[PDB]
Amino acid sequence: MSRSIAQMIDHTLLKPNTTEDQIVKLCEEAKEYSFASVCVNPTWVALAAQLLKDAPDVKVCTVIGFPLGATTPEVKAFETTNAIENGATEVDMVINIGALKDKQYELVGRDIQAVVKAAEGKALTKVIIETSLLTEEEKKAACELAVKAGADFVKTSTGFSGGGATAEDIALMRKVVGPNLGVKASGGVRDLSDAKAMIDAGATRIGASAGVAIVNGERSEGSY
Amino acid sequence: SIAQMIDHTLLKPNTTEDQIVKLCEEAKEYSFASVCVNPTWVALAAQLLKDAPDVKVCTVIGFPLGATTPEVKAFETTNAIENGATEVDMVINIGALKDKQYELVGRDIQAVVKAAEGKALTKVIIETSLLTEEEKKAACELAVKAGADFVKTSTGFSGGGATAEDIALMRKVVGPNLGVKASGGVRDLSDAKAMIDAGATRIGASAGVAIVNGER
Repeated sequence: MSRSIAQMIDHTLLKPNTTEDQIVKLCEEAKEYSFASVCVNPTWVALAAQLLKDAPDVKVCTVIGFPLGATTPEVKAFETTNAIENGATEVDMVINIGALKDKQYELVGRDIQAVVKAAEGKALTKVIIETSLLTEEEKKAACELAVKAGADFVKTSTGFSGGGATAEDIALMRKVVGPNLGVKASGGVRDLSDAKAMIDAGATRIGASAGVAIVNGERSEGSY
Repeated sequence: SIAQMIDHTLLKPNTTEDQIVKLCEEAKEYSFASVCVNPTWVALAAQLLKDAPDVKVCTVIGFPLGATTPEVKAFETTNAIENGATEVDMVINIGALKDKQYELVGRDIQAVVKAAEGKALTKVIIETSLLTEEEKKAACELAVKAGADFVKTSTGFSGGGATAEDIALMRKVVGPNLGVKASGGVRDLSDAKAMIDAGATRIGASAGVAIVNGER
């Protein structure tokens, strides 16, 4: 068909005070609209994997070393396999931003490789570079270390910093990784218009919380 | 006198190595109780403070959302202690507490406490800004039941920070058995003293220097 934008959306709910009923609603909405995945904190991975056990096209995405990215690589790897043991098949980790700003590139790559190795053959890895804290050169350097580390994806924002995704950065990241890794726009994507703008700039996945209203804008653009 | 109760804290995502150095040298100069740093900086802070045993290396566990498994909270606690930490500040599973899932909240705290057993003090951040008045009391009660050494107001990343009413409520629950740490929103000396009068034993702040120079 004319591919629904729903298949590119990671239904996301990461608030610190999220309760079980809200995760239940989030997984049911994803089963309904056939979102690309749900994105929940690691404590809800087991519940989401059970709720979506008969929905293979809807992955269970969790976040690693989130949202500050300022823990050790060994912790990020342990959380990754722990999440995978609990039923997660996609992981969005946060780079060590301070190590990147200090140009300690070997540790930034070592940090990403720890998650990649822990996920090898079991989960898709997304690397959150947190564009709002990086200069232009650090945005490209982080994407390059993601490519060398073997990640599957680069991701703009955690949604817990000073900004979200912009079309200029999505173009910027798509230029670095090319066709080899996916590019995900996240943080601030509120409407169908924003999501389409990121897709046009090169995004292959959208992290959002208003995914129900975004897809409802897809069925409502052709309404009579 | 006030400096021995302040955890000189810097937990920003883009904190660089030179700012951890500045943080430790201020901690030695003013003899703060500890430096609170993200786990990536524990090994460096411990080496910069080896010749200053009176100041401890404090880090944050399952920070700041507290929405990860107890298994990794324990791994991160054991990992931090291996890197030279002697105090850990963990965040409760807020969603589990709101869901009245008190056995998971308790077990999540005991995971950190058992990892730190005999090696590090455990502070339990309850995040007062997202809790009802009863959930604050319940969280402090589970902290005492799990063997925590402290109860802490906020992560500094949610709704609000420490209030004198919240400190007095938490001090009333833990009594003298556990410390009570005021963190978030304390900028001057006046706020610091206002929390201590309410029953605070430790203060978590960014501007520990600005607080100490108010008395000096």
